[PDB]
Amino acid sequence: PRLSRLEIRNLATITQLELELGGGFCAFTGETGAGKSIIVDALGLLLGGRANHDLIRSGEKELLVTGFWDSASRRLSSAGRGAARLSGEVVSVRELQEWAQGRLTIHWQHSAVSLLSPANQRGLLDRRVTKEAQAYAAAHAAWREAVSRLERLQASQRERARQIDLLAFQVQEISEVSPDPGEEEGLNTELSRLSNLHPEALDRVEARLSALSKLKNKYGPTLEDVVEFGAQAAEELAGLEEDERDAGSLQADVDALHAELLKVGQALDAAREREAEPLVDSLLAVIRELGMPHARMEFALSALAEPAAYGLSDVLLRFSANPGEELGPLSDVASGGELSRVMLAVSTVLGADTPSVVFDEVDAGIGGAAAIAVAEQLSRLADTRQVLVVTHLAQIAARAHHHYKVEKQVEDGRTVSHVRLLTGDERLEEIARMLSGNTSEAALEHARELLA
Repeated sequence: PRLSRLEIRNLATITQLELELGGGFCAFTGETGAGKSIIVDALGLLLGGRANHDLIRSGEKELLVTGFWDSASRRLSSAGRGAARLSGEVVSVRELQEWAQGRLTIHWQHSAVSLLSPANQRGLLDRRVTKEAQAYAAAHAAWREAVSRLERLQASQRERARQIDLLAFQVQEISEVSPDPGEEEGLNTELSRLSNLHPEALDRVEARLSALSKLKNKYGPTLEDVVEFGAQAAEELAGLEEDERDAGSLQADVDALHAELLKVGQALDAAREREAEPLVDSLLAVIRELGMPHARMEFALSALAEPAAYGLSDVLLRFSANPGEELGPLSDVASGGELSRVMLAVSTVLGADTPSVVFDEVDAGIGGAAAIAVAEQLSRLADTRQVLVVTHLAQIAARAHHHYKVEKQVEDGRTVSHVRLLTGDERLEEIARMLSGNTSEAALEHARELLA
């Protein structure tokens, strides 16, 4: 679960590069821009994201970046197609992203899809109150069950409604008349009597007979078949009614579960509000030291409508570098260098999620004791997992167990970059050079005292 080898072809100032790199703390010095191109832009390409053609070699047709830990690759073509690869063949970019975000971490705006988005932001806090979080997850799942069951009631609703109105209509039509078999046969006789004789009951008799005739034509034919059909209608209607009522009860129950999920969400919110104070104070104590003092930081929860996926409360993080910033979004507002450092602190104090992480543009706006604190932190983390960084500062470049130098060799008839490992005395020489100028007994001495 770590990086091992890196092959880059026709990228910017690079005319094919094969680097067998170990782990631990790897520092890149010399040509800092070239290093940024190697570690941020290229590794950036493997993690996915936008793919600007400017990254492509000056006078070349297409570039390629292969990494070996499983061997992922990314090829960009000025033609317009290019291709992404995982371990074997042509795979999807979305899948490249999903896979590599599990292996690589580049810190910067691209850090958003690492430690910075809503799910991992919430996770930092949610792994301090697992009980409440699982309680929410459970309530939400059961509620989703309820909603699933609850929807077939619409399918039933649309048709069963009209059908039921029909049934009831028929049943009432029959009920009002209240037909009875073996009635017309005598009715006809009585009619024979009344008409043959030849006034009050006559029209009542005729009316009843005609009624039996209509109701006979309706759901008949048989006088019995009518009442039969009425019974069938009664039954069906009863059943459908059972369905509906049942659905209703289930619905009320669902609302109850809703109330429950609400309560749980509230409890979780309280848990957060409780675990907020001790959390932030543990970071500032280490962040205000790595330069940037008087920094303010807090967590703010939003009252979002509904239950949602994680919770009815959104987890937001507010931060301010200066006493006049007024706080605000961690990234996407008041960002730059401080973010990478914050990422570092958070990392060491909490832990590393990916095999190899990289911090970009961190060693800026700072210097001195602070710089040494950041470097030392890079060490602390170096033990756990592999860390990459392009530095120009001396203590930082020295503290890195491994040290890669980025120089520039000219290959006819072009000028190219060229990186190499530092054997020992060479390393000391170059790092001393970094501190102060060139080679000097004082520089060598101080360097040896620092690297110790």
